[PDB]
Amino acid sequence: GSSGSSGSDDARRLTVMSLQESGLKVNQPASFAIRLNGAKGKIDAKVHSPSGAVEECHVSELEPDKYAVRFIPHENGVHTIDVKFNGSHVVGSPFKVRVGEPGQAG
Repeated sequence: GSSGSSGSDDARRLTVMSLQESGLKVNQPASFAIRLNGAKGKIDAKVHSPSGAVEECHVSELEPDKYAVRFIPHENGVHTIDVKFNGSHVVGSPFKVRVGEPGQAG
């Protein structure tokens, strides 16, 4: 019709911010923000694992142009972020992030 069911969507119109890829910490809370260039609809953020499990990340709406997504990066190698918007993977998705950092604490 005219006002209701819509065809295409605005998924590619999304930019990731404060996203850790080479500075993640195991057994530690890690959240990131998602910039919106004026794309409305639905937001989906889940964490994938090579073990065959799919966890759900906490998604809270703070700003009409910005969002927060917390997740616990716990894997045995590399993680794979999956972002969906109105049924479509945004640009540069999924995203890759290597957990770990060059250093020793203790």
